[PDB]
Amino acid sequence: RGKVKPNRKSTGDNSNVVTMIRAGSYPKVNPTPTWVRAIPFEVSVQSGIAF
Amino acid sequence: EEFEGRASNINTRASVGYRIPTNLRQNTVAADNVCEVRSNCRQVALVISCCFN
Amino acid sequence: NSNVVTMIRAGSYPKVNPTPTWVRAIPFEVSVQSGIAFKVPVGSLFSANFRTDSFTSVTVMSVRAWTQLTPPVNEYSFVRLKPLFKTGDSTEEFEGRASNINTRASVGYRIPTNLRQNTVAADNVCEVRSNCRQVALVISCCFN
Amino acid sequence: NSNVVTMIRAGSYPKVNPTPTWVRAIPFEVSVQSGIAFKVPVGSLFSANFRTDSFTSVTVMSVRAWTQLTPPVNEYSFVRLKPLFKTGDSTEEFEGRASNINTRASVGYRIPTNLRQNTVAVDNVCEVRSNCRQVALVISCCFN
Amino acid sequence: KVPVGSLFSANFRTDSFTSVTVMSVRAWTQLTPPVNEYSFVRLKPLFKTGDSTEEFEGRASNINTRASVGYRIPTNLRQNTVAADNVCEVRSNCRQVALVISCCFN
Amino acid sequence: NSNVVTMIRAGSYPKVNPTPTWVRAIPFEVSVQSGIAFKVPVGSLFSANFRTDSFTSVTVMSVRAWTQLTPPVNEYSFVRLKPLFKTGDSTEEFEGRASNINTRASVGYRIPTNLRQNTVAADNVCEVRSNCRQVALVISCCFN
Amino acid sequence: SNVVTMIRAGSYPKVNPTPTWVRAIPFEVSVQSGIAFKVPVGSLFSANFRTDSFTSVTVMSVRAWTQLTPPVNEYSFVRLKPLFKTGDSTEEFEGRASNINTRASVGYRIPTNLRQNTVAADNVCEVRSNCRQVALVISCCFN
Amino acid sequence: DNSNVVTMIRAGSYPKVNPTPTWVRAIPFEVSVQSGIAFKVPVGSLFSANFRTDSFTSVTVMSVRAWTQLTPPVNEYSFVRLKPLFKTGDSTEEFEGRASNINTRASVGYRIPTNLRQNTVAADNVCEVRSNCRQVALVISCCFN
Amino acid sequence: RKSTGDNSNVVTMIRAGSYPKVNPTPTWVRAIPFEVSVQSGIAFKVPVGSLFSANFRTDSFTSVTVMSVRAWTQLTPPVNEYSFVRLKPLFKTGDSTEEFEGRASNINTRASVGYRIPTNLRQNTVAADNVCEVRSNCRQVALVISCCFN
RNA sequence: AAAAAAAA
RNA sequence: AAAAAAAAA
RNA sequence: AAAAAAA
RNA sequence: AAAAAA
RNA sequence: UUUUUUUUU
RNA sequence: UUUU
RNA sequence: AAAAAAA
RNA sequence: UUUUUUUU
RNA sequence: UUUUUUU
RNA sequence: AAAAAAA
RNA sequence: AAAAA
RNA sequence: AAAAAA
RNA sequence: UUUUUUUUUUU
RNA sequence: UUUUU
Ligand SMILES: [Cl-]
Ligand SMILES: [Cl-]
Ligand SMILES: [Mg+2]
Ligand SMILES: [Mg+2]
Repeated sequence: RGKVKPNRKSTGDNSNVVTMIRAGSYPKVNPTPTWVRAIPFEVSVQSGIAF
Repeated sequence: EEFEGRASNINTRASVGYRIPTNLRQNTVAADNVCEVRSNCRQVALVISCCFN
Repeated sequence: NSNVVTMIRAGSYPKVNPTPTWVRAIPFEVSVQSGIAFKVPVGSLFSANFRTDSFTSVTVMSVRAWTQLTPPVNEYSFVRLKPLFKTGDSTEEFEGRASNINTRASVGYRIPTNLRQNTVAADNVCEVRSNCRQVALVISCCFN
Repeated sequence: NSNVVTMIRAGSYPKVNPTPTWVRAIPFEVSVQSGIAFKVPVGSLFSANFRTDSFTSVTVMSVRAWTQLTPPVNEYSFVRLKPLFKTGDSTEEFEGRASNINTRASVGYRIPTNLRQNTVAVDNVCEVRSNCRQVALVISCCFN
Repeated sequence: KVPVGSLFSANFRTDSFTSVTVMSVRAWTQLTPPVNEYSFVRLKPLFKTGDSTEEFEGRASNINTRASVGYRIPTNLRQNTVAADNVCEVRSNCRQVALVISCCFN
Repeated sequence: NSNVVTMIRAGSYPKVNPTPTWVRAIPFEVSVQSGIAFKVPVGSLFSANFRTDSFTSVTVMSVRAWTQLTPPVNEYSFVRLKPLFKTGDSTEEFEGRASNINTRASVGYRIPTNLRQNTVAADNVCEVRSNCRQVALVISCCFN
Repeated sequence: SNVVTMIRAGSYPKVNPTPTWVRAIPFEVSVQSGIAFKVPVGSLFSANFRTDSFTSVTVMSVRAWTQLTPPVNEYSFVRLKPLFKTGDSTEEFEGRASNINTRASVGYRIPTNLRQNTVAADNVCEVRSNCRQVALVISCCFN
Repeated sequence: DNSNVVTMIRAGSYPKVNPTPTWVRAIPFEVSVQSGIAFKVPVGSLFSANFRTDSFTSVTVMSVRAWTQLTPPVNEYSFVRLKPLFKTGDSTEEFEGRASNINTRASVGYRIPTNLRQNTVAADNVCEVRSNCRQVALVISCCFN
Repeated sequence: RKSTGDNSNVVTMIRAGSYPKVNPTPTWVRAIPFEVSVQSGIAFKVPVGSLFSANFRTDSFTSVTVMSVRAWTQLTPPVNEYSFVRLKPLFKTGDSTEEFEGRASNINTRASVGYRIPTNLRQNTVAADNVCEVRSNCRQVALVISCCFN
């Protein structure tokens, strides 16, 4: 391989500094994606009629 | 269908739901309706599980 | 599977939240001048074009940058990123250069968990430096 | 293997259908302008150039796009795809950008099984946005 | 054109339903074919999102025997239909066709 | 699968074909005269009623025949098939009879791989002899 | 079983009064010195082979033997050049005799892709030899 | 894959050849039968250009099968009987088959044992055929030589 | 110990027997590369006679069994366009209506595509015959044909 | 199961 | 359910 | 295996 | 099998 | 794995 | 348990 | 790839 | 191994 | 996965 | 051993 | 069990 | 085997 | 990281 | 390897 550019990522899952991300080609993007949600809202009913 | 639930305690809410099968899961715009709600109470709370797209 | 509606034997009313969090990967562009750094504003993430205009704060996790336009004549594209923090800006210049003049230059940096706090629209994400006039950004963040 | 004809001990007249279905990937081009979306019509799939002039309906499964012409000067190619449905058009903008100016920009989306209904010539598949003047489309569908 | 309204009837206990999801449609010739002919029956599925062009045909190998054929509706096309809608077209050399439609009333 | 559209990370433009092949079974009927053989034309396969009017050649793999109408009085139905080729016509008479007067008479033959060349509309498939005046055919072939 | 037994026959089966029959047809041809002779396919259809009821045949392999003695001081040889309607070949499969009193043999096999039918007007192959006659054995499928 | 060109065969000495070999066949042909009368099936019916067998003068019959070719009389069911005949001695068996449906053919057959599988020339008779149908279809598994 | 021998330094004798079966003009499997001129919107029929040439050592053949055809664009495409190429197989028993198309995802990169002929359609073709039609936005296309000369 | 001819 | 067509992402 | 049905 | 990521 | 052709319980 |  | 089954 | 038999 | 009849 | 090719 | 580096 | 540390 | 044909010693 | 039954 080679030698180092010192990004001190301590123990991998426990770094306390910013670490360089070796990015590549521009990915597939979507600024307006989907969203699965559970929407809570109230509706008003009368006694004997449907709504 | 009239999927109905009744509260066994006068102080407790009455609950009931229904699941939509996969063959009937298309899109619905604002002008559309979801379901008809009937109750002896003046207001009903709804929690709708859905996918926004 | 089932072809008709089925009853859901629901119980007590559950814990709800009409305005939940959202983990996203926001793509947007910024203009970059030659020899000048551009402080990427956090407010660029809050927009109706990203469905995030309902938020006021966001937790940035990683930042990635690509060159959006062609470099000057005879040069290879490059891009730099300097992480900015309200508790103290950094001095790293995570630089990425292209090996083909016709190809973009990409680079990024990951924010440590200890430096993942909320940021408002007035704040800035990072400084960007490039020989190209535009930089394509994709920021992995947490809207709350 | 053999070298001459062989007799087939046939039985009752089977179930026949002179006009069956056909799963295809239809390649055709559309003209796109800068900053404006083009609604790709489903009628483009029905033509004698695709052996589908006998079908009146089709079930689209997945749509893929490719920039068919070169991007403007100093820019990289991109292409957006907004899925359209008769029960409700979407707002997604699946976008793919080219990392090389001389290379196409590719993106695509898959229609879920719950949304795979028939579409006639009057209907539209998706909106296509691109900085390139034309876009190549390969639509995996089921003609019926 | 076979109307969906033929499914909502008191003769089937279904006069309380207004919509139905059809799963599979199969048809049998109900009367004898013309002279010198073997029976046949065709079915062209119809949908509100797009009519089809398939002619699922079945023929009888015996002139005294019915001709039968059917088609299955995929899960992605199993939506509701009301009385104003049509299930499919029917073509045959016989003057009546018996249909046994497997559906889900809701 | 899911209930919403998903993004496809498409790559380079694929190798496409707008007019592909199609293997089918084509049901079509022919009229036969008493004591007279009838040559089956290959042009009967190419038709808008079979979605094959876009093809000009076809490779036939097998032929199957049924008596379409009733036989003469006191007789049981029979049908013969003599294969034909442009390199040389055959003399085989693959004959099938009915054991019940009301039942169709059926027979079929298979073409070996070495004899599976293309045939145009001007060519002929086989000869059909029968005491009935109509014979139904279901030919398994490859349109190209 | 030394007596007739009863066969419980069922429905009328599929019949074919004129089947295909696979054969190995032997015949001879006259050859001149230096001249190549085209072997006609029509020789395969003859009452001497029980094949006068056939009009087509699918050839699979051809084998050749010298039928007469070679010229003086020479050893027998024979060459075969395959011929097709889609295009003639230029191969000359040759076999020579290591004994002057012994025949010479050679043969070629027709691959599956080239095993189409041939009528009487066609030709099988070209034959060259120093002997004035050649004996051919053609493994073919009549139909 | 398969070979796509002509390939040389390394043939040797001239082999044993035979231009007029034998042929195991199943010959279909029809015969006309009257009511209450038995029709002797001639062996010469097997030798014809319609069967590619006019070059054979002898044949060794192995088994015979019959089917009624025409409809039976009114209100009756089809039947057919077969009586094996040999030059060394005619049998007296009447292998009969009846149709359980008036619209269906009647069928029956008989197998010849290897000891009785000699040759028969055109002037010989295979069997006798009785039936209430005016025509019978015959399928004879035999070995031509 | 003493059994090492496959590297000969001198001539050795060959104990030959009877005269073998010989063929002075045998077959040959090849991959013939050549180019053709293509016009815009016009289909060019590729002649089989292009295979029989002294430039390929195949000028002695008169027939060939084509197995597969591959095509690459030989010149640059028009301005703003990516290269493409199409192929339509042709047969003496009946021409095909398929147009196997392969485009270029890079304007500077060739466009490639090819098709394989099935065993049932691998017959001989003489010089007067044609292999396939070729369409391309480029003015020249390069071909490589895997074929069996005979 | 079946009289007849056989059969360590 | 032979080919053509998304992929186990 | 889907739907309706008892603890 | 949604949206993010050694 | 799916759409149409052929095989085999 | 009711269906094709 | 030809005769009488294919369980 | 010849003619009648025994749960599709 | 039964086998027996000429290239 | 020598002629397509394949990631 | 024979030879020739 | 650099510089930090249950 | 996997083949069709021209000769070809040796297990 | 090369030369010999
Ligand atoms: Cl300029
Ligand atoms: Cl030495
Ligand atoms: Mg309450
Ligand atoms: Mg009867």
